Amino acid sequence: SDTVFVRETQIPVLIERQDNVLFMLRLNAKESHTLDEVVLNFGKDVNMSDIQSVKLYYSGTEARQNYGKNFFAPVSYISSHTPGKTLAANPSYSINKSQVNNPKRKVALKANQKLFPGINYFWISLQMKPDASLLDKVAAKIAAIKVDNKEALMHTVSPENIVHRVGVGVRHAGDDGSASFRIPGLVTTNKGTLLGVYDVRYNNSADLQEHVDIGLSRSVDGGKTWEKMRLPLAFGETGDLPAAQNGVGDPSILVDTKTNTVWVVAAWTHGMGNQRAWWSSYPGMDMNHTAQLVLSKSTDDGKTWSKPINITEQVKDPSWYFLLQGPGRGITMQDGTLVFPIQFIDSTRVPNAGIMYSKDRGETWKIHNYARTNTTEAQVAEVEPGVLMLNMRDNRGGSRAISTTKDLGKTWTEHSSSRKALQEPVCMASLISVKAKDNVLNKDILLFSNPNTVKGRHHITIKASLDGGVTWLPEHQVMLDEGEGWGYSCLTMIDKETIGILYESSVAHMTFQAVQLRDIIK
Amino acid sequence: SDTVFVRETQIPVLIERQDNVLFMLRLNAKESHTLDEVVLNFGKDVNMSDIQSVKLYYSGTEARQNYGKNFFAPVSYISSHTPGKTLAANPSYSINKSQVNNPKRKVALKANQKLFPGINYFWISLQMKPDASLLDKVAAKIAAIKVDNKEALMHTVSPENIVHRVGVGVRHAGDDGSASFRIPGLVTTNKGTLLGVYDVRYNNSADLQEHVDIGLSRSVDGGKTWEKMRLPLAFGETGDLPAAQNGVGDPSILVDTKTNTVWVVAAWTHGMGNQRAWWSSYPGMDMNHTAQLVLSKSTDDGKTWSKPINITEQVKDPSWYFLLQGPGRGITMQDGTLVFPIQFIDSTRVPNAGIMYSKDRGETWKIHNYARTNTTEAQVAEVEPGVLMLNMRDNRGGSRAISTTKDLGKTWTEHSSSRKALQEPVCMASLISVKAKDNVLNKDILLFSNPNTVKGRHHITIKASLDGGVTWLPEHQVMLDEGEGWGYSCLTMIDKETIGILYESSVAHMTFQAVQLRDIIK
Ligand SMILES: CC(=O)N[C@H]1[C@H]([C@H](O)[C@H](O)CO)OC(C(=O)O)=C[C@@H]1O
Ligand SMILES: CC(=O)N[C@H]1[C@H]([C@H](O)[C@H](O)CO)OC(C(=O)O)=C[C@@H]1O
Repeated sequence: SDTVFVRETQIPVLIERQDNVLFMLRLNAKESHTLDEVVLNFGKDVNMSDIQSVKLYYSGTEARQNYGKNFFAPVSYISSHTPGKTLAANPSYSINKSQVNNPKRKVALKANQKLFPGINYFWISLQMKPDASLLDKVAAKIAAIKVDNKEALMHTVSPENIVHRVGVGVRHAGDDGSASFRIPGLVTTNKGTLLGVYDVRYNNSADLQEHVDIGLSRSVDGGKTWEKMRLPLAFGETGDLPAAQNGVGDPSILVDTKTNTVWVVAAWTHGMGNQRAWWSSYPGMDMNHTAQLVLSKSTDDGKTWSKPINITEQVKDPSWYFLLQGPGRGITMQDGTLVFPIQFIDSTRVPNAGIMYSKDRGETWKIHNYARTNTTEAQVAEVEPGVLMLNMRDNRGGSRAISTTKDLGKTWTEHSSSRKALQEPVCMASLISVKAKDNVLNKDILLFSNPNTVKGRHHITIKASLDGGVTWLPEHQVMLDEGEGWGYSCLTMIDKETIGILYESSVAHMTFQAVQLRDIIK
Repeated sequence: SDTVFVRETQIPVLIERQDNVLFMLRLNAKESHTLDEVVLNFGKDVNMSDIQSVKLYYSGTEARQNYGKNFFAPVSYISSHTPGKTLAANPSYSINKSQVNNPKRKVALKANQKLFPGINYFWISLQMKPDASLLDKVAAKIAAIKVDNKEALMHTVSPENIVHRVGVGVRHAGDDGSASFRIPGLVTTNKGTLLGVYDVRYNNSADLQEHVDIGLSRSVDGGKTWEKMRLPLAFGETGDLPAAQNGVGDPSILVDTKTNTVWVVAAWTHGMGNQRAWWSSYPGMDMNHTAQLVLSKSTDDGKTWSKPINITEQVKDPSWYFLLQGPGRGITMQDGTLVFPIQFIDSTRVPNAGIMYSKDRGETWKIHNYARTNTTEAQVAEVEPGVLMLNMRDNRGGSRAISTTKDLGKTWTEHSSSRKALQEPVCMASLISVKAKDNVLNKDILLFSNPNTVKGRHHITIKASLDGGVTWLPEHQVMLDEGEGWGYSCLTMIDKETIGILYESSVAHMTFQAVQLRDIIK
């Protein structure tokens, strides 16, 4: 007898999407002729008034050579890549067989779908209310599938008690005329305002050099709604060159907690043809030879931004090929010191991570020594007062490097977790420190986010450490996105009990989610 | 002292484009500081009334690691790929420094461009009037370049007496909601109407299987203007599957010269997931196992098209994995037999080209034997009465295979030109015969078009033979497109003195050009 296999997804449910893949179904119809209906029950705690519709789609069959590979779909159903067409299921891949608007907890979805004599794919789509709260959690179970007027056998390969979390697609492919958005940074101001920054990569998703601005989305309601995109840094046709030879990218953002002034640092690349700035920036100091380190500041909680402030000459060794920030965010130290992670390719063309700091509220910056050779993107957190922990993307592969410094980068001490505790596929990763005074657990905690793999950028995960980054217990981890994406992410605390994350996801170029601190540390 | 190097282009000038690349300029400014102007002189026989404007663009500099590679641009200036943005220069890559509308034969284009200390790229854009004639030829020279208020040294690397030809983008990326268009076929009806067919590849440029229709563009004025796109073959959700599991593609079109009935044959692939039909079609006969060979016919000069006629059972051996037409066009023999090239993957998984014919005006069809093993796409021409010449894509690489048959494909003879006379990069190629009475030279001629290379799909060229394909003299050739593209093309005779070609070019997915026969046979 035939069996319907079910795979529940673990990806963000975007509130503004018209479709979100909730379940996939595979039926090899050796004897079945017609699928009549699917019955769904949402969990008892689901807020049904926040759900707009539930839909059953049929997506056809599979290539015969792929029978037996345990696939649950023939193709990706909802594009996150096609400009202007990432909110709804592609109708050429998926036929809407059933839809229920304003559903009850129990949903019957009538298909009456004639089955291909072979593999058949179906899937269930969840659409939220535009009004839905960011803390919504959705659970559901397929109760019954009727085939040829009989109850069909079912087998679920996905784990029990999946928690489906919602999110906001802050930026989608095509938005505001830009092909792509990448490289998130995220902070919370002293006024609780959320500020998320990113590359606006207009022509395609290529790294610098290209037509790239720094964009910024501002939320005054905890990430539920976002003001129209701002452009803190954009160089257009500066210095008489085309805009695509004036990109500025890889932003890092920090809040000066002593004054609430907000700083964005980025790498402005001038010239370099259409080639990658990693290989096209050279020794020197002016815009014709090397990438420029530029700042923009806001003294009004992120609403308006200064013209660019060039600090290259403060901190760049002329012998370096390329000095730029570590993308993501910076910090204010307890003693008021401002710190941005940085990275420089030295005279031998080897990259090294470190930090840059200001003791005068951002007027002047300085770099001492690198933390570790052959490392690039890094994030820094004050794990204990006066102790900066730098967590680094390591070109050796497979795991983050971690070191600490108590003299602002003069000397570095390798940490026990280094090259062991936090696996990576060589990719940006976020690290923040939350102090006992500032969170609902009255405990010092470290939060880290990245693709929890050694190969490929998928299974984006937030991990928590309770012993200052010595131990990252699998118990204290939340897996937000099992799909593939570009992998970058940046964390902040929305408030004393809620984590905010802005990251490159499988469902939107810039995806924002709120995760209760108690969900990850129960 | 500095030299400005000039490379004149050899690509079609699209009449509906706002920009076309005419000249590229490179100036390594070791001494120079400002480029003041470029003076252009159109040839004496150019019709200036058909020229809407000329423009001088600055496109910046080059990555230092690319100096000395003789590049003349940092990037492609005008996309033929980006949906909805293939008609005008990408503004982020090129700054419009000056423009002259309704120019005189001699034109000064100012720049006053401050030069980058290094490589500097400029280019000249040519924009035609929308009502320009397809037969327009544009010749031009750069008479002077002023740098620092002195005449600069010039060196032209491209040949003298380049003839720039206009054309029409019948189909552009994004038109009518389709991401791409591929695989041209072209015929001229008994009433002088031009009919061009192609894949409409809605989602992206992938081969079958995918969401693909056969589209058709019809022109009653020699290809100057084209009627709204028709869809002779489209299967949507046939057989209860999604449209993307019902693509129909690789069209071939022929005119029955005895009646003017027009026939289009294509391959309808049903099911197969989202995989390539080349690997997903299997032995068998019905739509759930193997690609279907389908026809549509028109008895009103291409204005309306019949429902599909499935002829698979007439001609397919069940043991073949895949039987399909050879894309492009077919023919009517002098004796009234209709002939479509075909190709089949046999039970040993090797493709073989051949021909399919009808002796009863297309009601029934037959296939005898393949002409050559490990061959795929082919085109057929009646070189003399009763002698069919099959010109074939050969997987061995490097050159077309050519064989002939006098018994409609029961037996075949390798031709002297085979695997020698016509190089190819393994790609579709067009072949037609124009009989003495039907052209102004009063001689039987063969016309051939393909990428005139052994590697890469570029330098699309029409070649003429005056001796039944025994020799293809280099002087009887016109190179239409030096740029890179998907490479396919199809020829027809617009009238007794004019060749028409529809092909995948570097400037438009479907590009139509008209070439006077005397241009190719002087
Ligand atoms: C200036 C620059 O190139 N930044 C890129 C960075 C860099 O290339 C790499 O870290 C060097 O190893 O990597 C990637 C990435 O998605 O992997 C995105 C960043 O934009
Ligand atoms: C049915 C199919 O796949 N046709 C494709 C054809 C085929 O794959 C190849 O000829 C086999 O070798 O090649 C290509 C090509 O641009 O080279 C496009 C055609 O759509």
